[PDB]
Amino acid sequence: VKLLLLGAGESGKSTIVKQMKICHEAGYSEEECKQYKAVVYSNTIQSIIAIIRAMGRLKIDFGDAARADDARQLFVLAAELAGVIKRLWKDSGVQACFNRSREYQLNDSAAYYLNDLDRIAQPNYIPTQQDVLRTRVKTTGIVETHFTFKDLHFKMFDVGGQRSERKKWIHCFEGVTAIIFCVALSDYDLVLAEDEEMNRMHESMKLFDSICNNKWFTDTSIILFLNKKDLFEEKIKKSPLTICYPEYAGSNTYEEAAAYIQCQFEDLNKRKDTKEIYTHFTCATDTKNVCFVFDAVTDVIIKNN
Ligand SMILES: Nc1nc2c(ncn2[C@@H]2O[C@H](COP(=O)(O)OP(=O)(O)O)[C@@H](O)[C@H]2O)c(=O)[nH]1
Ligand code: ALF
Ligand SMILES: [Mg+2]
Repeated sequence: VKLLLLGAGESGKSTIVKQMKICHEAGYSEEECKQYKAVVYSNTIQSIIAIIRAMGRLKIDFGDAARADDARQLFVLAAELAGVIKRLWKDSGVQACFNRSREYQLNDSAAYYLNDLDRIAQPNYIPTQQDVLRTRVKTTGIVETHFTFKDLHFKMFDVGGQRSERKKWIHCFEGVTAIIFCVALSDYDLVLAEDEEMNRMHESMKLFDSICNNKWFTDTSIILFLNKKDLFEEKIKKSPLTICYPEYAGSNTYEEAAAYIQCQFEDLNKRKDTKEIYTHFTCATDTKNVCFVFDAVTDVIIKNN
């Protein structure tokens, strides 16, 4: 079996791969985690530094004037760093800005790491499976991973999903059993990182429409993962799906919006009466899910194949 993990930038592709090693292989060894210790430490800082650079751009102020020394020592250091980062994370000014995160770029896992700060900052800190799932590394190029399942030799190819990487795709097309197209549900109200005047989700719909109907997959199963449902569930509550879809006349319910974004995506499907779209909703950082949905994923291919 040959699967292709296609999607836009930060849609969750790489986080779905990590989940394959956890459901089908023994989930990350204590040293295999320690290897991501530096990346965690790195995501955390970049996360906090992003907020502080954001406040000054949006002209937001702190809550206490003691954030000068903290945010200043934070840039100089670039172990008191922990406390320094801690104090910052609390401050009303910081938090107030963290909400308007949509207006700029912030690591999805930012809240995660900074909330588990004390644990993460302990000398003998050995990152957990989840900590490794949460990490952020821009994928550049093509990463291959082979593994077995219900007897099939799976060869999963995970590529970078960005305007600059989307060209390296054509060579991993011919032999391809099925592909998983990951969509970040929470991208409805954000804009591209390569173009500021491009709704992150419309970009995904352009890509999906392109892949979904590309002739090289007339017989390749198309799986749609509407990833980041957990972040989507927290964002419609304070943001209108109208920002992405002006025609959207339904309610601001995680359930209705989600059943619009879905329909939106599947309607782009040509080869319509001769091809089905297997849509799911996922939370890539939740092993329970990724395997429950993947369990169905393998099953559908077993039917179709
Ligand atoms: N909260 C949450 N974060 C996610 C989810 N899927 C991925 N992420 C995080 O989003 C970031 C980007 O995902 P990644 O898989 O590296 O991107 P891709 O490889 O470009 O598709 C990583 O830091 C992930 O931990 C999800 O369903 N929920
Ligand atoms: F943004 Al990517 F893999 F598509 F890190
Ligand atoms: Mg990647």
